[PDB]
Amino acid sequence: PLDTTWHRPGWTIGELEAAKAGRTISVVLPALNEEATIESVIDSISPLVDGLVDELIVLDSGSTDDTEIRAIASGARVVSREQALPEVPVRPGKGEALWRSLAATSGDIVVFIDSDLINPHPLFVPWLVGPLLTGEGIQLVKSFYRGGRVTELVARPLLAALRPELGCVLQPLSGEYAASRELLTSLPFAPGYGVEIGLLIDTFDRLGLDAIAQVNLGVRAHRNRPLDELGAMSRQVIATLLSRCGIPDSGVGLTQFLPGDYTRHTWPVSLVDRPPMKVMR
Amino acid sequence: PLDTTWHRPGWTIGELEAAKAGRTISVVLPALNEEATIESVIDSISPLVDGLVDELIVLDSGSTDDTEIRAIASGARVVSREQALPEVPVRPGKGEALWRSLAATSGDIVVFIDSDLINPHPLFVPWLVGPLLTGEGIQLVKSFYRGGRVTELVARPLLAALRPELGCVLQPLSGEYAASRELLTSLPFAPGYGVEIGLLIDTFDRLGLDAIAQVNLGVRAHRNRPLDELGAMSRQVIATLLSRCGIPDSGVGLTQFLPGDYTRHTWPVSLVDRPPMKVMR
Repeated sequence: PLDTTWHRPGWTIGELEAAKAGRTISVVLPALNEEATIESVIDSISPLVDGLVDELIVLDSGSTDDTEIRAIASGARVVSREQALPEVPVRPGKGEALWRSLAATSGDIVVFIDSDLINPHPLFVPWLVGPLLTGEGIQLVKSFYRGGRVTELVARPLLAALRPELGCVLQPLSGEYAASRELLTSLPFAPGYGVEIGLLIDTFDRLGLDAIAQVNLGVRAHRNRPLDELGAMSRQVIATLLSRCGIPDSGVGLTQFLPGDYTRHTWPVSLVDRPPMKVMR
Repeated sequence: PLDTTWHRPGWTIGELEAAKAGRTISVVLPALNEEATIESVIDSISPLVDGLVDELIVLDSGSTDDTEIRAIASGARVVSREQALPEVPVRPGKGEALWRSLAATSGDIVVFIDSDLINPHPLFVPWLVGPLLTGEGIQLVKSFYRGGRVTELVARPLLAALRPELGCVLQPLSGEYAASRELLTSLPFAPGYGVEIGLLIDTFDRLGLDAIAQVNLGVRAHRNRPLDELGAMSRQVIATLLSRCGIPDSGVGLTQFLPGDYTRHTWPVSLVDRPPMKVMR
């Protein structure tokens, strides 16, 4: 489209390493109870360490399963939310984890990869960093791939309504993306599952489409979740999206009625972003 | 909740008929290519005709299958969009059909039932009209039942964000509902799949929750559709919902990229409501 899109990447690893030119690369895997998938994800990236990748961490976000110990056994440095930034009490949600991870990394470039991926290609990271290394003015790279109910029913239609320029983004909510530290530390971080959409919209509003690229990763598999759980995610995405569009959110959580006779449950929603990590230094 | 909710209805048909007190009841089944389900729906209601129900029509919305002939063979009066209101050229979408149906009916009370239902209970209509007949000040009755991806991910979360008072509505997009002619002819009709949500929000804004009821119909089955198709529906629901909340919609249709290599397709969206049918008389 009007967006820089690689529908098939082809840089070799040696070219990319050469292109670093003193710049460093950190990789962060946020993880909450992903014991089943975490090892395969770590193993897919660790051969790059001390070479193309200078740093790899798992940001453990309060797991109560064997996530941390399995990650350690895969040679990964595991960092709790508390260790990333101990002077600041921990809030729940993904955005907190990603924001904190900036304080636990040092790379000029930062790559995020979700830890719930089922057997990810070992070229995910090179493909994401390609445009940052060989491009001009690129500061953010989003992935896409080949059922994404929230993406196609919520985020993309809302983008069409309120930021149609971002209509060309195939996977705005993708947990796999890369960006410059300079950008990331200059942006606020939305709470919960709002974090990705916020970064995308803020980036666009600030630098326009020319600073954004997207790359095809092929076909990704993962643990599809419960509708009930995607309600809360959609709610936070909506809250975050409306905010960027200058629209006031009620702050009222989604309520759900579960049949058993029905019982009612209300999920939390947050209207508070974390500020740019820059202000913390 | 704060809403009048019958979690199990129990009026007998003779009580309801008595309660009519000179008021009449029309039933409308909108239909676009529903040949597989239309007969069962018609048959479920026709025993009520000349009794509780004074009038039953199928509003054929441009079907190219055997919908019309099968409906006729079930003893139903079939009315095209053109026959309902021939002086006015036809627009596409559900809202046009429902709006036009007001000109093809005469009942003081109007009941809508979707024609894509799989073997609906013959008590749907009595259950919906109950609160209008035996209640006070009720002008609109919505159904609910026991996976509704658009309802739980789009409409209910957006309602929480922008009209949290309607959070108690379990099925805001339900195609099965009943209302007074006086109300319906005083409201505009949103285009496409926006029609239900528009009527609900307009009703609430104008008369408040006390004029709205919802009733449990048990468990409904129907033809679940393609994500791609629910994209356009969500888009129109969003457009219609934002409008009622005073928020400008871009008017840009949802675009989708279909793998084959990808191909791109853009779906139509409409920001034009039909005005109250009253102005047409």
